[PDB]
This record gives sequence, C-alpha cells and structure tokens, in this order.
Amino acid sequence: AAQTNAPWGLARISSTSPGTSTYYYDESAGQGSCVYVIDTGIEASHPEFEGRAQMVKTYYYSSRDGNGHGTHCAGTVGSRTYGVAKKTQLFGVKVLDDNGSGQYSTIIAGMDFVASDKNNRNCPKGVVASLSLGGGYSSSVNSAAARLQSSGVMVAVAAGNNNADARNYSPASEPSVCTVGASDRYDRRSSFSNYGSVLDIFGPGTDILSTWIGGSTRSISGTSMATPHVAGLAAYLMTLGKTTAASACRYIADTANKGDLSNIPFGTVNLLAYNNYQA
Repeated sequence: AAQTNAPWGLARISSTSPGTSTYYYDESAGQGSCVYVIDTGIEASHPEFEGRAQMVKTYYYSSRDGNGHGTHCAGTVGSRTYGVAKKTQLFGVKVLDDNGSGQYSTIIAGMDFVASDKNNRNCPKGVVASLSLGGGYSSSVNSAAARLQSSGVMVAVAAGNNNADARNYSPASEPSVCTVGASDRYDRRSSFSNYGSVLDIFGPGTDILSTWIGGSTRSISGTSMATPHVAGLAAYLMTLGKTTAASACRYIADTANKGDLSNIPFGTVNLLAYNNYQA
C-alpha cells in the first residue's frame, strides 16, 4: 500500500533514503495487534482513530486527554493518516495528568496494569506498549518496564530530550526494553535527543505531524514522537508474523537502516527504524 503526501516520518520508516513523501506498507497494517499508549490519555473520538482507540485506564479524575501529548503519540502509532500501523487497536492508559506529569508510582502501576490488562484484550498478533515518558534514573521504574517486557509486551520507551546519555534516565536506561532516540528529516540526530549505549534504535522525532485534542492536528518534536514510530512499527511487523514481542526490538535493529544518521556520538548505535517493505 502507498500513502501519498505522508508525514515525513512515515515516509522515512519505509525508505532507504530521506527526502521522500510517500509511505509504503503492507495493507495488513497491524490488524490484530494491540498497542498500549501509556501517556496523558487518548482522544478516542478523534476521526483519525476510526473507532480503533479506547481509554482503558486512568489514575486521575478523568480518562480524557486534556493535554494532547498522548493523543499525538497514539496518532503516530495508529491513526489513519499519521500512523505507522493504521489498523492496530489502540489502548489508552492515562498515567500522566493534563500537565504532562506523573508520579513514578503511578507510572509503575500503569505498566503493571498493561502486563495484566492485555489478558483482557484480543491481540492475536501481539501486544506493544509505547512509553513516551520518563525522568531521572529509578531502578523501580526500570524494573516495572522490564516486567512489562517480560510479560510478553514489546516495550518501546523514549530516550529522553536532554541531549545527554540516556543511562541516567528511566525507563530509558532499562536494558531489556527498546529505547528510542530521535532523528530529523535530514537524517540528523535530533538536537535534543538523548544518546548512549542503552539506545537501541532511532525514529523520526523532529517536526512530527499527528493528531491533537479537539479533533485537530499539529507538529511537535521529541523522543516522545520517535517512540510511537517504533511502537507502531513493532505492531506492524508482529502482524506480518516477522517477529515477536520479545524479539521485535532486536529485529528492528537487525533490519534498520545502518550508518545513515549524522551527529551520532561514538558508542551510540547508528540505526534508523525501517520496515523493509518491498511491494
């Protein structure tokens, strides 16, 4: 399948070259997979989600996304226009308040929630969690992410936006999950993107158009934007039967575009998420 005039990031993940604007992908499009978006919520009523998104958990007075951040990330995972996996099932878990903030204890509960809740859902092709969040190092946060991964969920987490080594951030620094850095449309490391040996992969993170609350759209930047590219890619690849929740981060690194990014610090992988789709 081909989506013309796609957001640059979608075109990038199906391309061996930057600078193109069509997104190419197998029409299965992540059908039968599930992606949990652990964030500020999802505006499920957005036309872009086509009834495939729903809130399943909140820790605040509402499950609504009063921020936009979670809706944007969800949109990059699986919205019809802005999403990688356009037929996946999206599940919202609101661990961040409408200011974009969350206590680690709440974030940990949300991860353990997903590890269990997936058993209440139909996801024959597998389960992914997208975590565009984090703060300073916490062994407790990392272990929660490790449990979620161990339970059979492909965990994708943001490297962070400090232009620093992601070893000092959580859940970014948890080795067993998939830690995602950010690149821009000219294949440069995003200026804000964390780096380090704990990174597994890069995804499009600078100037990413996706859904927003109020049934709108906007372009914003962050490793928060790169992460759902990889989460969506995982769901897509798992639906194709090419990999599993436990092996998908590795499969994505195996099949990534290699050595194409600039300003990658020595010791950080130079790998860009790629779906290797061949019509």
